[PDB]
Formats: sequence, C-alpha cells, structure tokens
Amino acid sequence: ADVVVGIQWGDEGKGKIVDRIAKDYDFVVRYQGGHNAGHTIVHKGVKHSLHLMPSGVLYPKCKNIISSAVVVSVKDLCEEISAFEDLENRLFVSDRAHVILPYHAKKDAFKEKSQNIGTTKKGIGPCYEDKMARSGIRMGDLLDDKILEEKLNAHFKAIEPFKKAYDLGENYEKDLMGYFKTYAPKICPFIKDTTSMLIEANQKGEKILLEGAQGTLLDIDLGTYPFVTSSNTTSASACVSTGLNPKAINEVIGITKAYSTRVGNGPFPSEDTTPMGDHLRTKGAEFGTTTKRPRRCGWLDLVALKYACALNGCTQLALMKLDVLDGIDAIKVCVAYERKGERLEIFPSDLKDCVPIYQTFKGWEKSVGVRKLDDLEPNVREYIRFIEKEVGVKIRLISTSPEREDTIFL
Amino acid sequence: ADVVVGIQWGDEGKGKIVDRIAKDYDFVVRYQGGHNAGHTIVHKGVKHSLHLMPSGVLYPKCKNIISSAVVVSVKDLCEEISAFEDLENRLFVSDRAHVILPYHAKKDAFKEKSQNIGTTKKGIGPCYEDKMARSGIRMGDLLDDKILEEKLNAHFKAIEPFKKAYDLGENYEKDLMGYFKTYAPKICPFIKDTTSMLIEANQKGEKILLEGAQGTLLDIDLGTYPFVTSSNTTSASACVSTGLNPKAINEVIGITKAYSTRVGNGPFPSEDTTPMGDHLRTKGAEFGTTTKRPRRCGWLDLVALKYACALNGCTQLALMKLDVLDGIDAIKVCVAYERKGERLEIFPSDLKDCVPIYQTFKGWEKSVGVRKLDDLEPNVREYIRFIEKEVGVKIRLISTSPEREDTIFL
Ligand SMILES: Nc1nc2c(ncn2[C@@H]2O[C@H](COP(=O)(O)OP(=O)(O)O)[C@@H](O)[C@H]2O)c(=O)[nH]1
Ligand SMILES: Nc1nc2c(ncn2[C@@H]2O[C@H](COP(=O)(O)OP(=O)(O)O)[C@@H](O)[C@H]2O)c(=O)[nH]1
Ligand SMILES: O=P(O)(O)OC[C@H]1O[C@@H](n2cnc3c(OP(=O)(O)O)ncnc32)[C@H](O)[C@@H]1O
Ligand SMILES: O=P(O)(O)OC[C@H]1O[C@@H](n2cnc3c(OP(=O)(O)O)ncnc32)[C@H](O)[C@@H]1O
Ligand SMILES: O=CN(O)CC(=O)O
Ligand SMILES: O=CN(O)CC(=O)O
Ligand SMILES: [Mg+2]
Ligand SMILES: [Mg+2]
Repeated sequence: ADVVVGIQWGDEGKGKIVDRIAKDYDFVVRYQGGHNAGHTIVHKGVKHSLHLMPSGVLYPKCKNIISSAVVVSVKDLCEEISAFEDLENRLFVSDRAHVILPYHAKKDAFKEKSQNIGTTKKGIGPCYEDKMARSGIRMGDLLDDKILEEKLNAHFKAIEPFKKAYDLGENYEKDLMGYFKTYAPKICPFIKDTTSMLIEANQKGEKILLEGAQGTLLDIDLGTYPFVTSSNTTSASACVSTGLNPKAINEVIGITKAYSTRVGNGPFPSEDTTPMGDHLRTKGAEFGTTTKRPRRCGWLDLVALKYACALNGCTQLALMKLDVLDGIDAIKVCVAYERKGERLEIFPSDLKDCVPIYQTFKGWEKSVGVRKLDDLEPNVREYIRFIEKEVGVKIRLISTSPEREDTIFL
Repeated sequence: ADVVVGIQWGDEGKGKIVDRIAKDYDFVVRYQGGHNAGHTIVHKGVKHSLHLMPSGVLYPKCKNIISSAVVVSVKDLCEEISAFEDLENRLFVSDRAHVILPYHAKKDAFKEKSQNIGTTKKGIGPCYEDKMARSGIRMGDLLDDKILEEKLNAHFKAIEPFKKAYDLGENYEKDLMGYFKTYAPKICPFIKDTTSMLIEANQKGEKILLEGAQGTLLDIDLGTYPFVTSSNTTSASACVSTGLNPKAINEVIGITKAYSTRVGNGPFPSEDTTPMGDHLRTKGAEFGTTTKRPRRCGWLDLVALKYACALNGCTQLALMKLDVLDGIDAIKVCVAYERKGERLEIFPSDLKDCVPIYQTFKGWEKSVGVRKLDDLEPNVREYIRFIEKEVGVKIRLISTSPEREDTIFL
C-alpha cells in the first residue's frame, strides 16, 4: 500500500495528487479525520471539493473506502454521494467509523468561545472525545433500529445538562430521531466491514492508495498542540485502523507546497504578515476549501519539513503550487530557527521565541501550466534541487496549476 | 525498530518477553496506554510488576523511553522510579505525554456505574478524552510554573459543575496544587523531547524495541468496542507518535498465550465458564497485575489470532504459558465460529451469536521450566506446529514459566 500525506498544516494539494495517481490503484482509502477536510480536484475546467468522499471517485473502476478511524457526518456524506452516479459497489463506509451528531458541532462551537483553537466547527473533536469515552455511535449501529434507538436514548440522557449551555434545540431529540429516519436508509447500503476488505486486498496483492487528511503538523500527538486536529495524521495512522500493518507500506508520498499556509490559530514561524503574504493569499486563492476562511500564508519552512519527513518516512515528495510564486523577485526559505541567540537546526517541541532564519532564492516568471521539466525555468529547477538536497527526499511530482494534467512526473 | 505487541486482550506475557530480549537493544519504548498496564518480570525469584516504567529497566545500559501517546499519572510513575537505583539518564518521559489528573480517575469510576465496561478505574479513558478536546495538560507544562498554573486554573473552572456528581473533594483545588508542588520537582529532570531522541536514534541505526501495552483486541478502533481501551494497541501505533515511521519497523513479535484471557466485560467467544476455566485461572494465577481482578479464562481462538496477526504484520510469535496446561488431558482450540448455521473462518466486526467451533489436541504432562525444544514432549510440539501452520507465522519464543530464563529461543 502507498500513502499520500500532507507534510505541512493541511491544504498542500493532497486531493490533486490522489486524483492524479488514483487510476493505477484498486482501492483509495480515507483513513482519518472527517469533513473538516476539503480536498479540491480540478480536471477540464470542472472542480470537485471533496470532504469525506475519497479522491478516487472520478475513476469508476476504483473502490473508495472510508475507513474506521474517520468520523462521519451522515447527512453531509449523503450530500456528497448525490453528486456522483452509481456509487453502489465503488464506495464503502466502515461499520466501525464513528458518527458525528449535531450535538458535536454545537459543542465544538461552544468550546471554541474559550479555547480559540480555530477549528472548522464541524464537531470533529467532540466526536473523537465520545470515541475515547467509548460512548460514541458507530456506523454499524445504523444497520439495526433497536440498537440505534438504545444508543440514541443514552445520548439524550447524557446531553440533557448541556441543552441550554450548548444552545441545543428544544426539539433536539425528536429532530435527531427524524434525522436518522431520513438518512440511515440512504447510507445503510454503503456500510461494510472494510477492515476485512483491506486485509483481504493486502493479502491478494491488490494496489491500495491511502489518502491522508490534514497534515503532519496538525497531528494530535506530534503537531503544534493544542493547535491541532483530534486525529493522528502521519503515514503510520494509515496502518493503525484500516486493516493494514506497517510492513505493508511501500511508497510514502509527502505533499508540500512551495510556500506555507495554515488556517486557524497556532504557531507559524515562517508566517508572512506583510503585503507579500497577502499577495500569496490572493494569487494562490488561499481560502479554506471547507470553511472559506482566509488562510495564513508564509514561506517554506525546511526545519518543519525535515521533521515531518522523519515522522512519515517519505520516499518521494510532491511539490505543489510553484506557479503561485511566478513573478516574485526573491523567494525566502526558512532553513533554521534563531531562539535567544541559539541557532536551531531541529524542530523543537515548543516554538516559542523561534524566529525564522531565511535563505533567499532568485525567482522565476512563468512556471504556470508547465508539464515537462525541460520547460521549467532554470531558477525553478535550482529551487527544487535545494529542497531535495536539504530534505534528502527526491521530488517526483511537480504541480504547476490546479488542473490534474498540469503535473510533471519524474 | 522492533515491536512487541500482545495479540489477544492483554496480559499475554509482554513484560516477560521484553525483559528477556531487551539486553540487545539501546532503547526500550512504551508508546501507548498508561498505568492500566501491568507487565510482570520475574528473574531469580524476584518479581517486578511494572505499570508505566518500560520493561528494559533491569538492564542499566538500556535507555527506557515513555513516549508521547502515553498518559502519565505522575505520582504513580514517581513511586515506580523510587524502586530502582540511578534512573537518571536511563529513563526519559516525553514532554508531549498527557497528564492524568485525579479528576480523571473519579470520572472513570463515575461513568463506570452506567457503562459497565470494566475499566481499570485509573482514569485512562477520561485523560484521552481531554487530549482529544485539546484541553489536556502535557508533561512539558510541568517545566514552567506559570504555564502549569494557567492550565490548572482552566481545569478548576472546567470541572466545577461535576464536583458533586464525581465526588470531588471540597479541597480538590488546593490538593491538586499541592500534588504538583510535591511531584513536579521529582519528575521534571526526566522530561525530555523524546520524539527528537528517537528520530536521531533511528537515523543513527541504534537498536530500538517498542513495548506494547494491552493487546490488539482492546484497540479503540479495531477491538471489541466498546469493551476496549482508549488507545490504539496495534504495531502501527508504535510509529504514530514516537518519532518513528512505518518504514522503520523490522520485526513485529506477537505475544500470545497457549489459551486466552480477558479481564473486564465484553465478548469472549472461547471463554470457558466451567470448572476447567477456574482451573486455568488457579494454575495460571490469572489475576490482574494492576487491579487484582480475577481474569476470565478460555481457550486459544485462532479466528481472533489470525485477525490480530493481520493487523500487526507479525513476523514472529511468542507462545506463552504452555506450562499452565500441564496435566490437562485435552486442549481445545477454537478454529472457526458457528453463527446461525454459518461457519465463519474470518473474524467479524460483531461477535453476537458467534459460537466457538473447537478442535481438540492431546495434552502433555511436564513442560514447566523446559529450556530446550528437545526436552518438550511430542504433544506440545504438535500443538505448536498446528498454531504455526494455521496462523502462518513462525513461533520463535516459547515460555515455560514466569522466569526470564525459562524461555526457548528458535
Ligand atoms: N495554483 C495552483 N493551485 C493548486 C495546485 N495544486 C492544487 N491547487 C489548488 O490549491 C488548493 C489546495 O487546497 P486543498 O484542496 O484544500 O488541498 P488538500 O486539502 O491538500 O487537498 C485547491 O484550490 C487546489 O485546486 C497548483 O499546483 N497550483
Ligand atoms: N506459568 C507461567 N506464567 C507466566 C509465563 N509468562 C509470564 N507469566 C506470568 O503470567 C502473567 C502475565 O501477566 P502480565 O504480567 O499482566 O502480562 P503482560 O501484561 O503481557 O506483561 C504474569 O504473572 C507473569 O509473571 C509462563 O510462560 N508461564
Ligand atoms: O478540530 P478541527 O475542525 O479538525 O480543527 C483543528 C485545527 O485543524 C485545522 N484543520 C482541520 N482540517 C484541516 C485541513 O484539512 P485538509 O488538509 O484535509 O483539507 N486543512 C487545513 N487545516 C485543517 C483547523 O483549521 C484547526 O486549526
Ligand atoms: O480504560 P481501561 O482502564 O484501559 O480499561 C478498558 C478495558 O481494557 C482492560 N485493560 C486495560 N489494560 C489492560 C491490560 O494491560 P497489559 O496487557 O498492558 O497489562 N491487560 C488486560 N486488560 C487491560 C480493562 O480491563 C478494560 O476491559
Ligand atoms: O481544505 C480544507 N481546509 O482548508 C480547512 C478549512 O476550510 O478551514
Ligand atoms: O496486567 C494488567 N491487567 O491484567 C489489567 C488489570 O490488572 O486489570
Ligand atoms: Mg484542504
Ligand atoms: Mg498485564
């Protein structure tokens, strides 16, 4: 199995890369996160913004799997399903995936008033909380009405003291029963034991592609806590809960932009808050695929990149959005941190007082839409060479526009 | 890096195996769980029951690491530290590990009144809940008094509505400040960036052994939910949050008993509730290393074992407690499940109505203390051969008593 992982703070271009390479796989698997994710595919002038639907959906011969460590908003997934034809037998949702309830999004919004993490307000964190509490509802529960009713009854009891605090509707209980009466029949045909499916697929030598969501620096354990998502986002997360094991991982494709973004609060050493950062936002159209929030923009940070590469075991890199830098006279790359007169070459566990140390590169003019290495300007290829040398991983895919085919393969 | 994982429901003999093989490693790493774990080492008539302390502690040249996905009761860890000499520079606790507060154990006990999971009542689940909420305190916070005070102040506000419900002391707030004034100075010298330590150790080719806690069937995602622990327990969990990556995993040693146990509630297809199960409990001294609860006992279940082997990628097996079966005339092994007239060869996602189908093996008389394959009775070796054939993984370690040296290496 191969894994596509974002090695920054999300939105690196994972949807584009997965869609570009998915034709050569039998399964494409979303393995963590929820509909906080937003993965944009563009082909022939048509854009799809996927949230939980895996990015193999444009190849009908692929089997798309939503695996057990995902958190599922059933209504939102059904709305994604309605955008494609004949998804029966090419989309499967794990019976072990946990279910996001409206309470979760209301609780997310409420706690955000005081925590100020900048979550997507989709209820992801609270759903993972109920999973750890072992009180959460799983997709398999939707297959039996009596089991679902017992679990919903426990949920109604458990949340009663928070009805006013969380601004829960006075018809919350009747509305939620009606929610499942509406959406359970639509989603139930897709619910399967996907763990067994992937155990068997691995044993049979089928080609499996695992699609990460978020990025390494948003990992609950190893990212910029508490400014992180509530799931593990590294490549090993793809073999924790899918039915695969670490020995099955072959290629690990780390996705990185030629600059940096994050959306929401938290440390960002190479952030550019000057009008150049605003230029990156405008030219790169850096607005959240899910929330439409303006992203924070900055320069590529190789200290953080080396850390993420180590945690993932990247065997190749995909370098994205080189075209956004067209016309910028000087490109900065953070190669180290200064901290109180100390030069840090290694990503620390606390980013307080870490100031970027920049190396500057000569810019280029017209990488947009280029499809051959021969046609890239010398200064682009010099930038690429530097990144490869510093990180120690070959850049094998280069993206020069949102379009699927505007990609160089090496 | 090599990984030792329990492939049943915990208590397979992981502490014994890790201690038996740890002399040949530079690092021994606990990577998940908390002091719910209880790992028993016996050597020369002296027993150590470890809970969070890694099982390389009896080899002073080893470096023992408590990694980031662990949950840490500081008082309990300090009490373990006091049992060994000169642990400075051979024990390191990740600055990213989360801290178990007394509130967590009180909340665990309270929710257990209605959930009846049968947790160890150590506060593990609630601590992982606060991690997903991104409100949890991490070990690195203990290194700065101002940061700890701000986080404790938020904790006091957050828990106030539960003071009566959870039977929190009226001096809870002053007691908890005093708790950290007592224990933070003792633990602070051990707190380090262990992620960077293991990134570097892996890059340098040092020998790393990862010690699992619990077992595969207790995995939060893929185990017998909700009768599971709140962490991931498979071998990939060892490369999610430690600083390693899946490509670094070499050997995966799956630890299994020659029969089965679980402690706490939940499905157990091969459970034996007759006096034979009571005999297994007495002869095997099957009482929880942590809680002293009597374990539920039963027969080896190869359907569940094949599932766990697939999730972990086991390259070798360690077969434990063969000596407990000495004198039993017929040994049963569950080779399949019957479910409503259907024969299941593959572990299903719901164990309801699954009845064990048994194959019977001729017993043996005196495997206890045997140290050479030549000295094992033919019927023992026939049993071993069958397990290896059915599971497809070679049994490389055979344990014939609690003692470190009562182990056969192949
Ligand atoms: N200009 C440009 N845009 C790109 C390129 N690759 C992807 N995109 C667009 O960049 C944005 C990436 O954000 P997003 O879809 O959230 O990334 P993901 O979450 O990693 O899939 C989307 O609008 C993509 O269509 C590229 O090479 N150049
Ligand atoms: N009789 C016998 N006891 C064993 C053997 N291996 C380990 N033990 C004991 O079996 C129990 C294993 O439970 P525990 O320590 O909780 O296992 P762990 O959690 O996997 O380390 C302990 O009392 C060990 O001392 C064996 O081969 N034979
Ligand atoms: O509890 P959450 O709702 O998950 O928010 C926690 C933090 O993580 C951010 N976040 C969550 N998903 C993100 C994403 O997804 P993709 O790369 O898959 O498209 N890309 C970028 N940022 C993302 C949020 O802004 C916030 O900072
Ligand atoms: O929330 P928790 O306190 O973790 O309880 C959840 C469930 O998991 C059991 N449990 C937890 N740790 C266990 C263990 O550890 P070692 O193998 O590492 O010694 N061995 C066996 N069972 C174990 C508990 O009995 C319960 O069923
Ligand atoms: O693509 C998804 N994001 O950028 C998260 C968001 O929209 O906030
Ligand atoms: O070794 C630890 N266990 O068996 C868990 C417990 O004691 O309950
Ligand atoms: Mg996105
Ligand atoms: Mg134990």
